Amino acid sequence: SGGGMTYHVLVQFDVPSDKREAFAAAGLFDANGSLQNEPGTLRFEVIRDENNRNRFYLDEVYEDEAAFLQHCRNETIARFYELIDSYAFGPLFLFKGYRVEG
Amino acid sequence: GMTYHVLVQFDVPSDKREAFAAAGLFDANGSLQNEPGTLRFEVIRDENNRNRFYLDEVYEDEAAFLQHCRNETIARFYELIDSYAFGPLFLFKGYRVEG
Amino acid sequence: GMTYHVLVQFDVPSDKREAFAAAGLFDANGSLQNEPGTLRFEVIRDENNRNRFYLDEVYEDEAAFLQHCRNETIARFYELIDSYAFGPLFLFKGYRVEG
Amino acid sequence: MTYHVLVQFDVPSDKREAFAAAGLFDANGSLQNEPGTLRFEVIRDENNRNRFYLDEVYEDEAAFLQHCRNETIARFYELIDSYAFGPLFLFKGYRVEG
Amino acid sequence: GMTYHVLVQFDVPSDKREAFAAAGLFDANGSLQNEPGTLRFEVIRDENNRNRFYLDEVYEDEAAFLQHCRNETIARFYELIDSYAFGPLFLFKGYRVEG
Amino acid sequence: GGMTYHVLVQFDVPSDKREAFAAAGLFDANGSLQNEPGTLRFEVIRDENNRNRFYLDEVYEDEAAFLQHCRNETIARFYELIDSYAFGPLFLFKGYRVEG
Repeated sequence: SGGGMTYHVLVQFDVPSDKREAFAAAGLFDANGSLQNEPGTLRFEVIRDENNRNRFYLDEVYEDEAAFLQHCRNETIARFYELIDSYAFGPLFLFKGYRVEG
Repeated sequence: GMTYHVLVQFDVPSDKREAFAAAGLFDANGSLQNEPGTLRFEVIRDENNRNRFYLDEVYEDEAAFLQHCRNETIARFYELIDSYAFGPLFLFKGYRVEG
Repeated sequence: GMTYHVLVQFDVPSDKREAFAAAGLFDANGSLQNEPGTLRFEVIRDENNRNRFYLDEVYEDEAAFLQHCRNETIARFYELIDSYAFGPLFLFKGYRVEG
Repeated sequence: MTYHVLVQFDVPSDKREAFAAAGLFDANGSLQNEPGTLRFEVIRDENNRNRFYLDEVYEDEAAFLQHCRNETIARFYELIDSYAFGPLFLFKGYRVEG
Repeated sequence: GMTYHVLVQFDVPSDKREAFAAAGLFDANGSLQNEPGTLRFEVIRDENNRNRFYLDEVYEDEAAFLQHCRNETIARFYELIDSYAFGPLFLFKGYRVEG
Repeated sequence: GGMTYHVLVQFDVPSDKREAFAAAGLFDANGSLQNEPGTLRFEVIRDENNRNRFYLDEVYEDEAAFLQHCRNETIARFYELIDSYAFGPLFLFKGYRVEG
């Protein structure tokens, strides 16, 4: 109710087989640090592919595009990329878009 | 919890943008009203591609998605869009990581 | 046996599903009958997307695929579908691993 | 009208031979022991040396699900679990009869 | 690194192949003549898919790309193609590796 | 010949091989441009955000010039350099430039 046209960002990552737990922790660090400290970050979910064990998705929702750009500039995402720099493939942006309200 | 996430992609002709958005919202609202296992259903338009839409669906488990698949709302949704829409293309199906 | 496998993807309008199926079957049967290097040719429809079709082609070697590409059967195939079909999108080309 | 499943895998450069053997194990074990499994081919990309494809044919969709809960595919995933990227399903579908 | 490269993909109906080429050419020429930060803009047709086009664009930096996105040429390009073209789909954005 | 042949290629590399691939891609670019008359342009591009992903933007006189490139020694050495780590090539497209 009353959410407006929120900004949806879907990200895809692949990681080596021995980094599945490491990336899950890094993704949750990103989700929790972002949701705790960035008001414009409304939702941040880490999703594991049902069959592809090395593939992960981030389903992120922001108040608007400006809030996503602010997130991209903040400390949490910088630390996230420090954590995964040694192994992770990505980010591949599956899409960015606006919610159709109704 | 460890919910089941399904992301779908649809492409429509340029004169069917309003028609598909209404159909997708019908799908979202009808599913949330009639299906206890359907927890979240959002229609998303690509930020630049005006002919591409996404469905972001969340279910209790996979069984609830399969129930959605055999229910009345999705069948009516496809009767509405079959003549013009291109899809579904499943971008992924997956489970949420708890934490 | 290190045969050459080519996988191709096509998208068609909703009212052209039967016409593309017929054109794809012509391509398969014409190529298998008239091209000694063409060993297998199947038309596959997507289980969920009623507008998406795949061609699964097997050749003696890569040279036999390039010959197919220069032959008359595929030319007639593209003549049939040119006004409506979207493609080809090659999903892969590769060699069978023997064993 | 047979049921066709196309799967895609990526593997590290030093695991190409390991995956090919695992895919062939999957193919031969499935064809020998699963009456619903009709065809199973392992394909290497012509240029992408780390990318492989599985081209599988079943008598129907139920036979594919039966394959999916049998022993051979479980041993296949045991062989590749420590390195393989995938499965990515390129498509599942039915052959057009004719 | 150096220059900022943007690769875009469009799909059009079979009867709009000439229209889109003219539109992409209008976009390319209008942007190169008029935008100093727009260094290269190429329209490319797929070698086999007659309905798929690619735009290969190079800018001085990302700001020059965002400026291009705000100019009148791209706005007119999208007015020309809005009724039929499918896109844009961004294949990638990146920086040239120097050397 | 009024239509050049454009080939777009995509690679992924392990995180510790980014500099190695950049050097390998530049060897390929400079070796091809210096020794292949049919090779008109060859650029190595890194993804703006995907740090393990690279692209090759290649332009040839015609399709025959691309196939000749594929048979020459520069690309063979390129694949020797990257054999032990690189994922790819994935061809994003091959196509012809529109004139006007």
